[PDB]
Parts: sequence; structure tokens; C-alpha cells
Amino acid sequence: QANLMRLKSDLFNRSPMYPGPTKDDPLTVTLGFTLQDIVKVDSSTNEVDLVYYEQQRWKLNSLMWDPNEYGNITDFRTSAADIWTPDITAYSSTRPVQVLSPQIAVVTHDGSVMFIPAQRLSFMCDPTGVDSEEGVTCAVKFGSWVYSGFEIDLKTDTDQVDLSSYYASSKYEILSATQTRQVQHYSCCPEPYIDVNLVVKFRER
Amino acid sequence: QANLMRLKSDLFNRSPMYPGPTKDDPLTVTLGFTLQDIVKVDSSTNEVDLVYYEQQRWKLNSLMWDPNEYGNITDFRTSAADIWTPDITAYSSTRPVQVLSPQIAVVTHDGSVMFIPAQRLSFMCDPTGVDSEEGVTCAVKFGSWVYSGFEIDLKTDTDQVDLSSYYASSKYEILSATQTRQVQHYSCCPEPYIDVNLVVKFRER
Amino acid sequence: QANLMRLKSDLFNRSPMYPGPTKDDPLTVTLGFTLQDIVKVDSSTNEVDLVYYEQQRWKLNSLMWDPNEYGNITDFRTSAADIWTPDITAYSSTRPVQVLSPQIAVVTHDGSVMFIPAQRLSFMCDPTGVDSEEGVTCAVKFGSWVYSGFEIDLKTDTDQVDLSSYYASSKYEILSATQTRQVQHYSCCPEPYIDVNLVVKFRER
Amino acid sequence: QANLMRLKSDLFNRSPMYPGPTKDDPLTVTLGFTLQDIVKVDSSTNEVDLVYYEQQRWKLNSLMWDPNEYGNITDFRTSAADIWTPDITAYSSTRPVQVLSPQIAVVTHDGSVMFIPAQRLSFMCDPTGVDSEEGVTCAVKFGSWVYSGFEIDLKTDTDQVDLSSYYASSKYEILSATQTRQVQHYSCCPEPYIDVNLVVKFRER
Amino acid sequence: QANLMRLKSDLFNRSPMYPGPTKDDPLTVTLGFTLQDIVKVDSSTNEVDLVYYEQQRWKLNSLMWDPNEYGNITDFRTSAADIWTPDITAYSSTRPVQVLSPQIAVVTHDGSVMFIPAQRLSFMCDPTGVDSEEGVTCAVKFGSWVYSGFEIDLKTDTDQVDLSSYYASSKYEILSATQTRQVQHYSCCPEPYIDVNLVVKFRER
Ligand SMILES: COc1cc2c3cc1Oc1cc(ccc1O)C[C@@H]1c4c(cc(OC)c(O)c4Oc4ccc(cc4)C[C@@H]3[N@@H+](C)CC2)CC[N+]1(C)C
Ligand SMILES: COc1cc2c3cc1Oc1cc(ccc1O)C[C@@H]1c4c(cc(OC)c(O)c4Oc4ccc(cc4)C[C@@H]3[N@H+](C)CC2)CC[N+]1(C)C
Repeated sequence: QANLMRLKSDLFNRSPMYPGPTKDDPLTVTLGFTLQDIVKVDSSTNEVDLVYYEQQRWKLNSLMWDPNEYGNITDFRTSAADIWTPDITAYSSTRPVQVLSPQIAVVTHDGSVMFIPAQRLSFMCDPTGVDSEEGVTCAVKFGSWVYSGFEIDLKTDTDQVDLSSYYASSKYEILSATQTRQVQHYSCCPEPYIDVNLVVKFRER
Repeated sequence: QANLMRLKSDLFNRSPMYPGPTKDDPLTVTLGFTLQDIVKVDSSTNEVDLVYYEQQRWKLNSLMWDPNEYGNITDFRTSAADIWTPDITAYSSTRPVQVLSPQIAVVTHDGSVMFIPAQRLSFMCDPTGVDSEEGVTCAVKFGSWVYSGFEIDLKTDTDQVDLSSYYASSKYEILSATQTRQVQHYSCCPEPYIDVNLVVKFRER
Repeated sequence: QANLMRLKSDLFNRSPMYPGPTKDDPLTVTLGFTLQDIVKVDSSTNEVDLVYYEQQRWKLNSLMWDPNEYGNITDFRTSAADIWTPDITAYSSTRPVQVLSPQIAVVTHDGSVMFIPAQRLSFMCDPTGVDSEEGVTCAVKFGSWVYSGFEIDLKTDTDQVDLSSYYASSKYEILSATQTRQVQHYSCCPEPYIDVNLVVKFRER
Repeated sequence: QANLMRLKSDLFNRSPMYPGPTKDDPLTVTLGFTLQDIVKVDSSTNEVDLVYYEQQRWKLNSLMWDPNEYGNITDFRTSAADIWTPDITAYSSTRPVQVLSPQIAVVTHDGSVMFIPAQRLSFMCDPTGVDSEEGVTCAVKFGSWVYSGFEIDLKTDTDQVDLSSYYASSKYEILSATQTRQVQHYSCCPEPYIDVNLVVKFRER
Repeated sequence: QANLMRLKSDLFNRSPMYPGPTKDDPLTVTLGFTLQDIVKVDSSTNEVDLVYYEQQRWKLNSLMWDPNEYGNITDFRTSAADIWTPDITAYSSTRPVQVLSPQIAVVTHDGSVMFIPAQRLSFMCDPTGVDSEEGVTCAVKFGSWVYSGFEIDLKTDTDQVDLSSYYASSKYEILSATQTRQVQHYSCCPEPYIDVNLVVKFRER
């Protein structure tokens, strides 16, 4: 534990925290979703509740170290509060997202960070037709709240949502689930905006 | 990165925080709304729930810098906790407002700040007649809680609520949505009080 | 800005915070209610929900200053957390009160403080008869939780609750609303206790 | 206020906080309940909600002073965060307890502390028979979560629950309410455990 | 009080907090569940709510002392905030866990820690058949959120859940409850992953 304490002190206590990305030093965040359950549909307010894991990854020069200088530590776990993290947010939630897991990240000696919060999210969806063979389609966009594509770029590893852990006995079965990078341009500004579109088709039985 | 780190230290770590405006140093806050959805109407209690983005802009001389002195940085993002923010509040909410987005501001080198919190708001409105073709009109005033017009002035860029992001499968159809600056006068004191009246006429799908 | 920052620095950063009143240096807190809406009535549990502004005023010697020494500043606004506040409490709530407004107060150069929190309160009341013409009466007492009348006295400026802001389209119509200072003797204790009794008579409109 | 400021500084800003009791230096906490209302009875989940004031009293040598040294001050009010407090817990709650009063205590010159949190508690009870002339009996135990009776001894001043403030128009009549110190033997541990059994008999209307 | 104050200062105020385990300095956490009550069952969302006490035990060399040096103190109670605690998490919750007990742990002179948070948990569970003689079986896995079996190994003293405290009058009767260590291996990586599977069979009473 002596070496890890030294490393953390060197990384965190010995310099001002990373002030986030800028156009001159942009960063790429990879997003991936693991859908666990569709827990609730409300057809009187058009709200649907999902439970999922959101995998985020990024890399910072300021979090790099040489394992040989620290007893060959190649990675460590630490509170998310200890590091900068991206402001990735649902764009059409209807209630504050509910965090279901400890806020702890894994940092690797190449400066890469992996952070996987589990969340319950209520978002806007008209669920009518959910009780049919065809099912229904809902969508919610995820992206930075304040950084344009010039500061934060988003990427997915695959366009397919991970369904391997979807609750087998859910009230709702998943027909398809995709996660797709998009580039928007608002008629006010020249910079691109990026989001990842979570599109889920599902039905009752 | 080095220059941004130095700039924030100069802006935030060297002086005390802006103590807010006064009659001698008044401020103008620009407000605007982007209505995403009407998520609930409760006819038993006369409450209606909105989800919206709330644009706020103002400008502080104490947040100014010369880009040439800081590696040509022209603006930056920072936690809204790092800066003074106006106490803009709904005048007829029935529940604490729920914040749906990160609290992060954009600061520009001219001292301008832009802050766009997304919110779920419950407020007083009698929805009677919402299920007619003529619909129903509700209204909520927004303004400073403790500053009069001598200290904080309000403006809208436009009197038209931004509806271009309105949920396309909402239970409710928006007939009109305006945001209008108003000068109030309580028969207690001379100084004027300013508010922005959000007025929304809508009906069931 | 400079003068104000200097004033606050002098009032808040140079001496320990005011530790609250004692018998030898008692304080008077003036209370007043602006009733905005009766939002909910629950006959299953005998709970009624009110939304109101609670106006509080008191005066501290330690908050005085000479405007001439501070650029003619005669008053200022500041976070409620910067100052001592009375522990004024509803005595028969059934849920934690919910705060609907920013916790900011106005401080004046003679040491007077004005604080007006907006709140939603659930309290004990049997609504039986609310649907009639006579309506129903409910009452709730407000006062310090831990200070006796030897340390904090209360008073009202008028025993008439301010209804000039009551929601015109409430489900309930106010027939009467009074706020009355009471002096209580508790058999446990030789000190006088003071409360303000908010009595509201109302019916379905 | 000068004298009170000195006293708090001497009591609080000189030594570490009291680290809580040990077998070598045990502490006795006195508990007393004032039942204000049985708010809710859920027959579908067997949950009952009470509102009560839980009076806690204990005494510490480290909180003692001589009034002659501090301007005849014999007691003072202070934030509960300023002092050690016992971890008295309801043992079969089903939701986190909700605090309804300010977290402030009264400290007296003999080192005695009195802290009276008003709370709303949901707990496990089968309300079958509540709608009979005989009513139903429910019980809830209170005591330290982590201290044995070797470290914290509990007592009541009376076995009779204070019903003098019970809400006159509750949906429920109280047939009886008692609070009884129990010495408990757990087979895990040779040390005695102590709890206070709150037993309430009640019926509809 | 003096000796304990010394001990806490020596354990907590001299060195940095334990930074958590690593592959070189792994840690075993022992878990044991005491099931108090199955409180809710929702067949429209497939969620079930449990109240239980989760015993957690582990041992750090950095928490050891010689009782002879500290007045024979053999163990002490302290806020869970003063120490490192393992990130043990339910893998299929549908809402943030609710904490029902004080966050206070017991530390023993051999460096061992015992911490027993009482909690209400909502987790994914199809209750179909709960209203039958055979009842239904649900399960939820517990483990570290970010540590693999190389860093945190889990174990149970027994595979039988503690039922000695189950609410006698619950709406649901417990047919069986087991808690068993399991070793997973996720396709991506080679390190073992460890969880404790809590399996409850139950029926309406
Ligand atoms: C639904 O569409 C939007 C999606 C998103 C945003 C904003 C969107 O559209 C809006 C954009 C604006 C207000 C309200 C909006 O609803 C701000 C916009 C604007 C101004 C100055 C700028 O600086 C010079 C600037 O860049 C601006 O444009 C953006 C500001 C923030 C964001 C995007 C664009 C991120 C912002 N956030 C949550 C991410 C997703 C002044 C006023 N003006 C309205 C023109
Ligand atoms: C690791 O598990 C426990 C941890 C702790 C305790 C008890 C625990 O589990 C037990 C709980 C019980 C017996 C044996 C136990 O081993 C009592 C339990 C019970 C009854 C009545 C209650 O009131 C009407 C009640 O609240 C009960 O549950 C608790 C009682 C005390 C404590 C917790 C729960 C605190 C008690 N102690 C000091 C703190 C930590 C009667 C029937 N029943 C046996 C089911």
C-alpha cells in the first residue's frame, strides 16, 4: 500500500486538477451501454424507466506514470471525486438520474480511465403499442452538456447495445437496441455537436 | 493544460468572489426557455409539471481577461459553483425544482457567462379544459428572489419560447408559448421589480 | 463591488459568528405568512399541504455599519449560510418542509435582517367538512424549536395572513386566515414559550 | 454574546471531540417519547408511520463549566454537529427516518445535553384489527446500533409515553402507549444489550 | 476518553488513509446477511423490496495497535467515514439503496473491522407465483463494483442466511434463504470475478 499512496499523492496532491478539455487539447470519450432492465412504462405521462450501466473511457496525459517508479503498479482504483470526469448527460430525462453504484474509477498507467456508473433513468417516450407483437421504439440522446465537438468527441466501440446482462424475466423483451454516434449543427454556431443516440425497440410479452 | 490552469487560478484564486450586484453596479440577466415537454397534469391538485432548459446569460467585468496573455484562450467551462450565479426562481412552484443537468457554465473573455440548467418544475395551474380543442393556458413568473430592478434587470432575447426541441410524441400539443418581461410595483416601496412571465397554452393530443 | 466585498469581509471574516441569543441578550423575531396555495388535502391520513412565503425579521448589533465608511452602502444581499438564522419551525408537520426559494437574505446597515423562505408544508389536519359551505378549520403553530421566550420572543405585524397573493384558481377557497402570537406555559419548564398560531378556514371552491 | 462566544471556543475549539463512551467510561442515555400522531397504516405492506419527538439526554464531564467564569451563562443552544451524539436507532424501520425539527441541542453547565429530534418513522407492523373496538398493538425497539450496554446504558424517566401532545383529530385513537427499558441477551455475545420498547395500542377513530 | 482520543489520532491523523487493496496486497471481505423483511412486491414492474442487515468484515494491518499502549483498549467504535470501506454493491438494484442504520463500524486491536449497514433494497425480481404454496424464488448478487478477485476476495461464514430476526408478521413468509460465494469469468479478461449470490424463496402468508 506504501507505493500506491505515493503514486496517488504524486498524481493528485502535487498539481492543480485537470481543468477539462479545450479546442487546443480536445479529448475523446468512448461510451457504451449495458442494458439491464426496462423497469417501468407510464402511458399517462409518456415516461419510461431504464436501468443500465454506462461505460465511459478516456485518457489524460496528466494521469500517466511509469510503473517502474512505483513498485510496478500498472493501475489503481480511486474515487471518481479524485479525477476529472466528463459531463455526459441524457438530453431528455424527465427526472434526475439515480446512481446505483459506487462512484469509483480505474486509472491505468498510460493515463487511461474507465468508469462504469450504473443508473436508473426516466426519459421521454410514448410507449403506446408496447403491448403488441410489433412493440414500440424509444430513443434518448447522450452527450456532453457544455463541450462542443471541438473539445469532447464521442465514440462507441460498437453500435450494438450490450444485452448480455438484460434481466431474463423482465416485463419487457428487447427486440433491438443500438447506440449510434451523431453529429448535429445548430443554426447559431459553426462548431459541431456530438451525441450518442440510444434507440431501443421493445414489447411487453 | 497550463494556460487554462493559470487563468482560472488568476480569476478565482486571487480575488474574493463577486459579491453580487447593487444599485450602484447593476446587472442584466438574459433569460430564455426551451420547452421539452409537459410531463404531467394533475387536475385534483391543480399542479402541472414541465421539463425545460433554462438559458441564463450575464456579464461581469471581474471575469474578463486578455486572450493574448493566456495562450489565446477565449473562453472556458467551469463548475457553476466556481462563480456567482443569479438567484432566478419560479414564483409559483409547488415543489423544489429538480436539476436534470450538470451545473457547468461557459465563461468568455469579455466577462460573459452562459449557463443552461435543465429542470423539472411543478407549478400552480388549473388544467380544466385541457381536453378541449381550445385548450388551457397556464403561466409562471420567473425572477430574482431578493434583488429588485435596481440591482438585477431581466431581458428576453425573444418573447417566443424555443419549441424546436419539444417532444414530438408528447401527450400535449403546444398552441402558444411565450416568455415576457414585466415590471411590477408593490405598493410598499418605490423601486421596480422585474419578472419573466412564462405563458403556455396547450391541449391534449 | 470593492466596498461591498470590504463590508462583508469586516462583518463576517473578522469575528466569530454570532452564537445566537441568550436570556441576557434576547432577540425578537417578527413573523408573517403569505399564503400562496392549499395544494393537497388527504382525508385518508388527515394531512394538508400548504405553499406559503414565511417572512422573518430580526436585528443584530453585530450586523450594523456606517454607510459613510462603505461607499454609502445601505443594505446588501447575502447567502443565509453567511449569517445566524432563527430555528423557526412548524410544530405539527408530518414531513420535512420543502424549501422552494434560494436561501438568501437582505441585511440592512442598522443590523436588521429580512429573510423570506418559500416552503411547502404537510401538517396535521382533518379536512372533514371541506366540501361543505362552512368549510373546515385547520391550525398549525410555528416557533423556535430550542429557544424559550427568554431568548427569542416572537411577534407579528398583523394578525391577518396576507392573502393578496393566493392562487386565484386554487381547488380551495380561503374563508379566513389569521396568525396569532401565543404565550404558552409548559408544565416541564419555568420559562415562557412563544408561538404563532396559523389558523386557516377553507372550503372546496 | 462575547461571553457565550468564549465558552463555545473553550468547549469546542481546544480539545478533540469526545470520542464516545467505552466500557471503562460508560454513558447513560435517557430516552422519552412524545407521540404526536399515527399518520398512516398500510395493510398491503404491513407498514405503519408515526410522528413523535424523541427526547435524548446524557451528560459529559467535558461539557462542564462554571457560570461565574462565563457571565453567569447556565446553558446554551448549539448545532448538534458541534457535539457528540448517541447512535440511537429504531431497530425495525423500513425506510430512513425523516427529521422534522432543527438539529440543535441544549447544553447545560453541569455538562448535560438535551436533544429532541422530531421524526417520522415507518416500521413493521401488522395492523389487522385496527378497525375494531379492541384495536391493534404494535411495537418498535430503539437503542444504540453499535454500543453494548457496557458502553451505553439506556433508561427512561417513566414507562408512560407522553400522550399530552397527541393530535386531537387523528384518524387513530391511542388506547395506550408505553416505553420500557429492556435488558437483552444475544447468544452471539457475553455483553448485555439494552433497548427501549415502544409499544402502542391503537384503533381507527 | 483520553486513551481512546490518543489511539484515534495515532491511527487516523498520522498516515494517509489506506488506499484500498491491490493484487500485491489483496483483501478478503466476509459477508453475512440477516434478512428482516420482504417489504414490497410489485408484479407490474417486477421489483421486490428487501430489508436486511449486511454484515461486512475485513482486516487491515494499518488498523492494529497494542492495547497495553492505550489503557487496555481492545476495540472502539468510529464513524465509517474515518476508515476505508469495501465497495460491496447489489448487481441488480433498480433504485439507490436506502440506509436504515448509523454508519459506524467497530475496529478491533488486531486490525479487524466489523460494519453492519441496515438497508432497504429494490431489486429485479419476477414475483409470479408468490401467491402460491410453493412461492417464488428470486436472487441478487453482491460484490465489489471495481475490484476483481485478485484484489478483493469474498467469503461467507455460512451459506445459510440469518433468519433469526425475520419479522414474524410479515406479509411474506420465508421458505429458504441462502448466500453463496461464486467465481465468474468475463470473456474480455482473465482475472476471476467474485460475488455472493443471495437467493430467497418466499410466499404470501
Ligand atoms: C436542443 O438543442 C440543444 C442541445 C444541447 C444544448 C443546446 C441546445 O440548443 C440550445 C442552445 C442555446 C440555448 C438553448 C438551447 O436549447 C444557446 C445558444 C448559444 C448562445 C451562445 C453560444 O456561444 C457563443 C452558443 O454556443 C450557443 O449555442 C449552444 C449553447 C450550448 C449548447 C449548444 C449550443 C449545449 C447544450 N447542451 C445541453 C447540450 C445539448 C446564445 C444563445 N443560443 C440560444 C443561440
Ligand atoms: C446482525 O443482525 C443484528 C444486528 C444488530 C441487532 C440485532 C440483529 O439481529 C437480531 C435481531 C433479533 C434477534 C436476534 C438477532 O441476531 C430481534 C428480532 C426483532 C424483534 C422485535 C423487534 O421490535 C419489535 C425488532 O426490531 C427485531 O429486530 C431487531 C432487534 C434489534 C436489533 C436489530 C433488529 C439491533 C441489534 N443490535 C444491538 C444492533 C445490531 C423480535 C424478533 N426478532 C428476533 C426477529
